[PDB]
Amino acid sequence: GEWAYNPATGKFVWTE
Repeated sequence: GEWAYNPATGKFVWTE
């Protein structure tokens, strides 16, 4: 999707 990175922790949402 258009959101695959979490700037709230620095982790990449590899789960999606």
